[PDB]
Order: sequence, then C-alpha cells, then structure tokens
Amino acid sequence: DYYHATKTTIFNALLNTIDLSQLAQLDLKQAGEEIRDIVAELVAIKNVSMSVAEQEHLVQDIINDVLGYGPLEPLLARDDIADIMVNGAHRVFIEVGGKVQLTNVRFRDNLQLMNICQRIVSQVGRRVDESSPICDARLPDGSRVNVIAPPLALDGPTLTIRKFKKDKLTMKNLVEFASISPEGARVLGVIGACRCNLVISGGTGSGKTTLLNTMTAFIDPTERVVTCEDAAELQLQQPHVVRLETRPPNLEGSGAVTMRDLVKNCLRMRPERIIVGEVRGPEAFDLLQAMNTGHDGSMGTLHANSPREAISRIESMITMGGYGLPSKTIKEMIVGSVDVIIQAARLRDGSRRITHITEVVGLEGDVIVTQDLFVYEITGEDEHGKVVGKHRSTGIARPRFWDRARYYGLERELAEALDAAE
Amino acid sequence: NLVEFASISPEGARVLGVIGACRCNLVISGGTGSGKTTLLNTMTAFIDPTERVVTCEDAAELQLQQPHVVRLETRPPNLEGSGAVTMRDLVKNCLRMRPERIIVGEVRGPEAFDLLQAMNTGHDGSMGTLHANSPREAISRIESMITMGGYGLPSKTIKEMIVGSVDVIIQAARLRDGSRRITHITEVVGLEGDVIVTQDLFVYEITGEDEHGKVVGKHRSTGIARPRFWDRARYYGLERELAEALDAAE
Amino acid sequence: DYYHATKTTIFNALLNTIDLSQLAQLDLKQAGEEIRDIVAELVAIKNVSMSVAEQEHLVQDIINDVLGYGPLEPLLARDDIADIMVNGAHRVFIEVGGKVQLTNVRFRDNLQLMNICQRIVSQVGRRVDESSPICDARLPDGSRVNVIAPPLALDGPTLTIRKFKKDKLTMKNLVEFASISPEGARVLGVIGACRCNLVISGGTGSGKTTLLNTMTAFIDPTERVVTCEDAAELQLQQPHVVRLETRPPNLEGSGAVTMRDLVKNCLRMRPERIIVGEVRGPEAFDLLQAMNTGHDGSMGTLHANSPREAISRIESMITMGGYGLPSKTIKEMIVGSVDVIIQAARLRDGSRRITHITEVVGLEGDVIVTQDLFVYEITGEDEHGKVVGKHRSTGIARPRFWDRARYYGLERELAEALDAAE
Repeated sequence: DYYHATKTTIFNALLNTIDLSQLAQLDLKQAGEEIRDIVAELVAIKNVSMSVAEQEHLVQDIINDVLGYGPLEPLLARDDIADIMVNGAHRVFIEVGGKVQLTNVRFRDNLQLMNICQRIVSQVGRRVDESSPICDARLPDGSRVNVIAPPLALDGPTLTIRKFKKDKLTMKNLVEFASISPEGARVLGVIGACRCNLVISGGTGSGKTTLLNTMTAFIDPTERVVTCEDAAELQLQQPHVVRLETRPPNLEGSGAVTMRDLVKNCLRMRPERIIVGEVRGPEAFDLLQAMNTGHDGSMGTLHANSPREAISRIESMITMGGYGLPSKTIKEMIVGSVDVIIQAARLRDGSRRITHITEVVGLEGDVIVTQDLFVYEITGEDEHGKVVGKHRSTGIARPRFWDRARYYGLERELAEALDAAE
Repeated sequence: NLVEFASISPEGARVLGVIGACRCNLVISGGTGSGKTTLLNTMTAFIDPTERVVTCEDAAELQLQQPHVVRLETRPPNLEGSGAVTMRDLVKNCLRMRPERIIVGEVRGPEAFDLLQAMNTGHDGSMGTLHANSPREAISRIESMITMGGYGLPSKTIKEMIVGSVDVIIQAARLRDGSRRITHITEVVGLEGDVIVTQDLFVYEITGEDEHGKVVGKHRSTGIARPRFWDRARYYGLERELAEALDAAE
Repeated sequence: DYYHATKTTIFNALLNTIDLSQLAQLDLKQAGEEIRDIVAELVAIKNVSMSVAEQEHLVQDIINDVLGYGPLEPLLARDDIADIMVNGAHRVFIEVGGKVQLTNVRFRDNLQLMNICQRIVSQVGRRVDESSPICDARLPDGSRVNVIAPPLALDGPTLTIRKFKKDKLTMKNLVEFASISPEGARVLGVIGACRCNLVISGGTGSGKTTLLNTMTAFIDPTERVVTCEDAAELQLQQPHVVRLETRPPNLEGSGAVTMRDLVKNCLRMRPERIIVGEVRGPEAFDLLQAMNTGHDGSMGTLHANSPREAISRIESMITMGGYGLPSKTIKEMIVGSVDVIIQAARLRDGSRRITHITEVVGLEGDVIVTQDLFVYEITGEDEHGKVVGKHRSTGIARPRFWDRARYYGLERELAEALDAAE
C-alpha cells in the first residue's frame, strides 16, 4: 500500500525530473547512479520516510522499470524458471519443473509491456512495432524471445522467453529415472561411440532433444561435429563443434535459410558427424546423404510414435523434397543410410521411457525390415497408478552394426550388454 | 444447448467431449450457415485449462473461457498492398510460441499445410474450422488447399500428411428446414493406395419432415468399438467414457 | 607481450594515418611496399627498439592483417596442412596427415575473421555477409572455401578451406582398394578415352560421384566439358571445364532452374562433352539426346542396383518427361545413345566395388540386351566377415565400342587389357 503509492509518486516525479534521451545516452552504471540519486532527492523532498533497505529496493525497482525489464527481472534471474510467457499486461505464466503455472507478477499497463519488449528485442538489434508486429530473436545469453505486437495480439502484446537450460541431463540421469536400464545405457554408449547412423524418433513431449544430447555426449572428442538446429537447444561439450541455426524469413519473405540449406552446406564443411536438431522437412534427404557419403555417425531427431512410423515419415519427408524419386529408391536410400532408430515416448503417467532401440535390417521387396534390439514391455499399473514396465533385449547376438563396434574394439561391451539384458 | 436442440444425441455429446478432452486433432468442417465457428467455440470447453491454447482468427469471434488463451488476429493488407500478416504467418509464429493447441478460426488458405504440421509435430489437440459439406469433401478441400499453397508436394504426399495429421472431422450443416445439426463424426482412419479411407462414428439419418416443416431425423453410431483415437483416450483415462458413449447409442 | 603491444600501437597509427581505400586500388606488391614504408616511418616516429628481422616480421604481420589474410596466411603457406577449419575467431584446426589438430592460432576478433573471409571469397568475385550468410567458392589454385556468417553460425563466422591434394581421386586408389582390378582399370581408361557415352549406375553409398570423377580424369584436355550438378562436387582438373549448378525454387516456389534446364541450355554452348552430376527426372531424356546428337563422350550417374535396373529407371525417367513416346522409341533412344554402363555398389562389408562394366549391345526383340565386359564374382568371406571376390572378364574380345578404340588408336591397349583379365 504505502510502498506502492510511494513508488508511483517517485516514478511520476522522476519521469519529468530526468529526460529519457539523456539517461539512454548515459551508461548503465552512470544512469543507475543518477536514478538512485534522483530517487533519494525526491524522497527527501517528498518527506517520504523509509528504511535504507526499503529505499535501496525502491531505487532498484525504479531502475529496472526505467532501464531494466521491470517486474520481469526476478523471473529472468531465477534459474529454475525455464520459460516465461506474458499474455498481455495482467497475465504472466512460468514453467517450473516441466509444468506451467500462473504468477502474481503483473505489468501496470500494456504500454509498459510494449516498452519492455522493445528494449529486449533492441538489445540484439531487433525492433518490434506496428510496422513489424512479429519478432523472433535469439538473445546473446542463448534465450529465445518471441514478441507479438498489439495489432495482432488482441488482448495486449504477447511475449515468450525460452531460457537456455544449462544443466541438461546425462545418461546417468536417464538410467536413474529408469527411462533405460543399465544394459540399455551400455548399448547406447556403444552405438553412439561407434559412429552409427542414428535417428531418434519420439512422440509428443517425448524429450527427443534431451535424448539426442545425452547421445552426443558419447561423441569422440576429436570428431568435428556440426549441429543444425531450428532453435539452439543442444549443448555439446566436445572441443570441436560447429553450431548452426536456421534463419526464418523476415516479413518481406527474404533472407530465409531453411534447415535443408544448412545441411547441404554442412556436406561441404568437411564434418565428421552432422547432427540435425530436428528433421521436419525435406532436409531428411540431405541428411540421409552424409550417412552414405562418409560422415558415418550423423544423428537426427524426428517426431514419430514408433520406428515404423518414423521410417514412413522419413519416406514422406524425402518425397516432399521435389525430387522425382520412386518409393523403392527412397526405401533403398533409407535402408542404406540409417543404422539405428531409437523410439522414446512419454508414457501415460508422465514418465519418459526409451520404448525401442531397433536396427534397420534391410529392405525386403517393398518393406523395410527392422529388428528391435531393445524393447520396453509394460505389465499394468502399480497401486499408485504409475505404469510398470521393464526393458528386455530381443536376444540378437550379431546386430547389423556389429561390424562398426568390432572396428572400434567395443564389440565386447555390445555382446555383454545384449547377453546380460535378460 | 446442442443436446437439447437435438443437434447431437447425448451419446454424441459424450463422444465429442472425449474427442476434445484427449487432444485429438480436429477439423470442424461445415457448410454455409452451419455455424461451424459456434461449434468450434462450444468444443473448446473440454480443453484442460492448463493447456496453452493459441487462437488465430480473422475477426475475433471465438470466446474461449479457458484461462491461458492467447488471442491473435490477422492483419489484412493495407490499400498500398503492404503490412499484411496472413494467417499462415500467424500459425508459423505460433509454432515458436510454445503452445499446446493451435486453434485456427477458419482455414481458407495455404495455412492448412502449416496447421497440419502443427497437428503432426507435437501440438496435438489443434483444431481448425473448414468450409466443406462432407468429411470427404473436407479432406479433398484440405488437399487442394495444400497443393495451391505453392509447394511441390506430390498429391500422394499431401494425402499421406492429411491422414497422419487429422484424427477427427466433425461435419456441421444446416438442414433444408434451416435448422443446424451435426451430421458426421468421421475419423481419417488411413490411406489405401491413393484414396483416403475414413470411418464414421456418428451419422445423422433423416426420416422426412414433420407437420410444421421441421426436418425429422436422429443420430446413430456406426457401432465401432475401437476408434482410431482410442489410444489417445487411454492416455487420459477417458477409455471408459468413450466405451460407454459408443455402447449406449449402438 | 611487448611485440603484441607494439603491433597494436602500429596498427592504430596506420589506421589513423592510412586510408584503406587508397591501398585498395593498388596491387599486392605496390600496396605491400607502401604499407612497409608507412610501418617503418611509424616505428621510427615511435622509436620502438627492435631488430631488422623483428621489424620485417612486424611489417609482414601488419600487411597480412591489413592487406593479406591475417593470422590465417601462414597456414596456407605450409604444404603439410591439407585443410584448415576456423570455428569462430578463438580457435583453428588443421588437418595434418589425415588427423585434425587444434592450433594456437587465434584471430583478433570475429570482425577480423569476417573481413578475412570476405577478402578470401571476393578473390573470386563472391561476397558473404548477413544478407547472404552462406558462401561457397573454388579458388583458382583449386582450394575450396566455405564460409558461414555469424547470423547462422552462433559461435561466430565459420571458415573451411580444403586445398587441392590432387592425387586422392585416380585409378591408383581404386586399383589398390580392390574396387577394380588393374585390367578393369585399363579398360575403364580406354572407355573414358574414345569418348564412349557412359552412365555410372550405383546403389546407395556406392560412391557414384567418386567413380564419375575418376572416369572424367581420362577426358582429353582440349575437349570443352560442361558439368551440371545439383551441388558442385566434381573437381575436374582439365583446362576447359565449364561448371554449372541448378537452383531450387525460392520459398514462393518460383525462380527454379531444374537440371533439365541446364542440360537443354548445354546443347547451345557448343560442348564437346556433357557431364550430369546425377540424373533424377526428365533430364534423362535431354541428356540422352545430347549423347545421341553428337556430344559423344557425355556421362551421368544414376541410382540403380544393377545395369538392367539402371536401364529400366532410365526408361521410367524418360516416360516421366511427359512426351508420348512409345516404349519402343525410348528403348531405341537408349540403345543408340548409351554405350557403356558401370554398376558400382557397396557390398555387405561396406566395401565399394565396380560390380559390372557392361555394354548396351542392341534392342533385339523389344528388350534391350546388355553384354557384361567385367563382372565381380563373389567367392567367399574372411573369418572377420569381410567379403571376398574377384573381377572376371566375360571374354568378349570385340566390344561394340571396339571400333571407336580403333579410331583413337587404343584398340591394342584394349585388347591387351581385356585379354589378361583371367
């Protein structure tokens, strides 16, 4: 009550007291010091009595509202706040622990929200306004920002900040969550380390990107990896990694660099593994190439509920590339390129499991024959309702990729895991 | 209101509630005067409030009561031919807005393609209103739309994409007497050769006219016990209600 | 330390003193001499104590930074370094003896890296920037250069230079890799000479393009070759090679230039030969006409597993052309145009081999007849799983193209090579 009224009065006084342009020209530190001095002077003149800590907090809030990002600052600083979604000036949602929640943080007005969004976009040179109501940017700190202006967003400007998580999971975590049994972990390590042309299919909310990152953790440090992503999400720790990201066309429909262009260029960057953030268009073709022409070990995610569905989707994807490729030719391309498909899914109770680890055996006439090395078998629900299931090995002794494992000397672990996984 | 006006039998109401709740991809097709937009507004009440729904419209007609709805509206080109923000661009942006249900006010352009991608790339539960008279006509219209979008997609590819993405088509039409009722509730069950094979769950059978000129008819379920979207119901535990609804109107 | 500070001071003085525009009009030698004079004058004014060798080294470094390619230049000078890969201004990798190694070389910043990349590409009249982030070029000395701009490369501009290393694609490699026996190598040399129309069919991963390069290595220097490719990868070393490349349609689906267009426009450039990187669609018709209407000696890769399937796919491709040609007309066209089909495939163990060298002999009873000059007979496999086989000549001592050999004086060579296949 008293604090809110005092802050409002101080802001009103300071708005006329100091010209915005002069403060903008000044540096952040100098501008903040001047703002603090002006706030103290106004408080003294306004006969406002408050504690030193309260005065400092008010000064910081005023600086944030004038120079910073207003009430958005505490959320951005917080590490656990994965995503922030502002719908208008009176509704702010956060993503914590993978679940969305509402928050009491509220902007005073839509004009304040528009000013904050404009500051955020301009921080990387982008400007959003009625002449460009749509803005999408990657902040220098890795966070992605999407802004929709009032002309489109009826209930006020819309903002979406997706922060770059820094504690991305590891194979140990996935084993801990029982998403994959330890034998599955060893088999996945062998598959990743042995340069197996690999495709990570997954269902809705199946955490494909997390699995892909955990797998890229197995890459040999020396291999020169290249990462194409429609949105920077992967965090590879290898010393020699090249990260590329597409560029959607501006409102003028120019400057577009689709994933296909990035992959086609990557064919020429002399990589040893091309990692595609998510295959979504015809770039699948250019990804299946670079699995034949050397570059063994290229990975790529994909949205499918089962390996057969993944192969069908890849066929459709190559077909929509405009090439006059018959279906059998595309099937031959797929069977020769891919070596392992990993199907990860989110089960009924919200758990994430590696449902399948399957191998593309061959092409019989017209059907892509695949054999499942690892499967997840369900048995029902527990008393708490959680789905109960276990990982079982099909018992195959010589996976078609066994030659690769033998070449790197890892075939011992492969055989041991495939035998003990029973 | 729809149940009391006989627009849909109570079992049909339960089945539609299950379809909406379980984030089943929808395409509410309907003819002129059918009030398809009103039907879409009614359907967007079984959505989980937590789900982040983004509604793309042309005139802001939808009045979703959910707590996390982001309302977007296209901008028609100015008289000079610039400043245009077509629905396709709105949907493409929504793909990057982290939504869980991209709701399109009306699909009448290439946006359908993009919408289908949203339907088939994790945004399960997206709904789109379309102008067609029968589910087969709606499917053909969607294919023609995608083709006219300017891409090189072969017709077989577009048909495969439609089969993969869409999961339920609700046909709302105005009968000869002027009343509006739901006629078909059809799943796009698969693709055979070139033709898309679809199965109807609920079909409206007409039985002539009454004394006052109003059309006389009733809804009947096709008798299918395991609809394609059954798995989705299993996801949310709505298997029991779906089975009960499909059994009570056999 | 002291050298770095002196270099920084000298660079600042030169920038404040010399306008780069004036030097831009001067040649490399004149610009370098002027820069050396200016640097000597600046050092004398600053009275920086250094040796004659130290002064010369500083002057050369300044010239390279301002005129040359900066810290990247020494690596180019070295001969052992085959490829250079710069991933942002803060690290560089060099491929020595087939192994990638990190190097202490570091650019001043991403701005200097972008300037150096722009100079390197402009050396051939190309430009790279935010507007056109992706650039690919082939410098006259054979070096291939690929540059990605910051807007696509998150970590900074990425540069990839691949020096010529000319002798990595030749009959010696195939002979030693057991892809083709020496007799087969001589027969292929004869076929490459004598301008025999070729169609290099191959399965997925069969290295069709590598074989095509090896074959075009036989082309006589004086022949005006023209190459059409979806993505330029052929690296013919002849003096009179014209290189073309298709263009996909813009995001609006317009402005495309399909391979058929390039082939049709090839007939009007007076080419002695036409090389098509890969036939996929209607171009198969045009290309074949190019073979039939003079231009004998053309070539083209194709996706097929056996020569018979290659012929069938050529027929299907022509039929896709839209012309109402009856099947007999298409078969006659193929019989009269194509002279040799080379079927190269990847065997079970991942080895690549030229399975068939076959010759289209005639049409006969409405079914094209092919006689195989060379066939790979599989005998067995080693205890490691490696497959074992040998190339056997069918013994046909008078191939249809024999006359052509006699015309070019290679008949004796062909007879000797094919007679000793055993």
